[PDB]
Amino acid sequence: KQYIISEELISEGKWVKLEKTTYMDPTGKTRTWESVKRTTRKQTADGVAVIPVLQRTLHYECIVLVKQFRPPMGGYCIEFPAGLIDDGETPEAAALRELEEETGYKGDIAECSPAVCMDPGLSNCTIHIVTVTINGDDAENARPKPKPGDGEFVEVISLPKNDLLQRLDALVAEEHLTVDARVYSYALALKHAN
Amino acid sequence: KQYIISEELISEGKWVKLEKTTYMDPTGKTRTWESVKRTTRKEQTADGVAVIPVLQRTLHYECIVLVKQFRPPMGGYCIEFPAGLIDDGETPEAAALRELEEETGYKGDIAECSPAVCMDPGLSNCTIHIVTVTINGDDAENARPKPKPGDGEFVEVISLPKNDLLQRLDALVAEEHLTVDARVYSYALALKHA
Ligand SMILES: CCN(CC)c1cc(C)nc2ncnn12
Ligand SMILES: CCN(CC)c1cc(C)nc2ncnn12
Ligand SMILES: [Cl-]
Ligand SMILES: [Mg+2]
Ligand SMILES: [Mg+2]
Ligand SMILES: [Mg+2]
Ligand SMILES: [Mg+2]
Repeated sequence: KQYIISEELISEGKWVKLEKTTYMDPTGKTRTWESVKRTTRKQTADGVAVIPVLQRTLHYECIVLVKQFRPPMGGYCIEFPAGLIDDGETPEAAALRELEEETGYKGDIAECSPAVCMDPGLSNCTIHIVTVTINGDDAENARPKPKPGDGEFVEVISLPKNDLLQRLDALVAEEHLTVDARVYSYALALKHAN
Repeated sequence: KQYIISEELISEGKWVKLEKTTYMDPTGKTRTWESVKRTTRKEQTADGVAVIPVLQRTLHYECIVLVKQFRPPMGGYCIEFPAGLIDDGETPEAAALRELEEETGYKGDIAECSPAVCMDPGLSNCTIHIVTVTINGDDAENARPKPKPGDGEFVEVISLPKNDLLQRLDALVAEEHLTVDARVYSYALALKHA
């Protein structure tokens, strides 16, 4: 019933553009929307985010997260490890690569979502969410080496899965960080389960 | 270590703008970023709210109430938590209850309210509060709930059992051309993972 009629370029950066979208509303009236898109998509999706489940025996399972300065936010954010998918890279491969560059951990794929949207009232940005387990008892994950690309500066924060929401709420109040909505949603469901 | 040096407007729409952000990297070098921001954010603690609406009924499994709408930035239909922008002077809780009623017809009760969390922090400054609300589906006010859509609002309600949420979303994606929201998918993954 609703569909895109045309798209007008408003402004095009190196990394992001703004478009004016005309679409048919379901009454048969034509309407406009301001839409953001990345300039980098090729790919199943723009990016991957990794849910990295760090498993060490005799320890709580942790979720591995990352803290970095985010210029659009003007501050530091706590997020799942994540990055854009390289041209001709598979989402699974982007996930293991990003996880290793951002955390130093070497992981195994558990499951991979379909392309899911990031903020669909504003942008067309999508990701695959890739669940990965990390055998923290293996030697390759003993002293994990974060291999930042150029211009990336990432701290690693591992939090216990079974107290995640309370741990996140603490970091916000105590450290004035911004938690990522996907991270927060995950944490909420861990509490809301049963 | 890192901080914003300057924000230059590149292009300003009615609803969205694009900025060139200059910031200080942690080596002491000056760098730039392309930042998306809304034009609608004033004194709110965030741009918007998303509502996690837990529908509770005697002798029924708990359901998560979701909405399906056409999203011009995506060029198609998306399945999302009920959500909207916070009106000027409105509290996040009130915004949540209001958007839930407008989009679904249901009258909820506040459970919890998150701090402001970021939507896509490598791209935009956009933030929401995630508001968990319970809906007493035995109350007569919630027996036969009618969405009150605004001008240009056309929303379908999809209530899915919490205990099978991820499979039920997968089955929707398999049988139709739609995209699931990444916060919804994140929430459904954690429900499985717990
Ligand atoms: C805040 C949601 N609204 C208002 C209905 C928006 C958002 C954007 C990004 N573009 C738009 N073009 C027309 N309305 N509109
Ligand atoms: C894809 C992540 N990067 C590349 C490091 C980006 C993204 C945006 C939005 N602006 C940017 N300005 C400079 N680098 N940059
Ligand atoms: Cl898992
Ligand atoms: Mg990254
Ligand atoms: Mg990278
Ligand atoms: Mg809405
Ligand atoms: Mg609304």
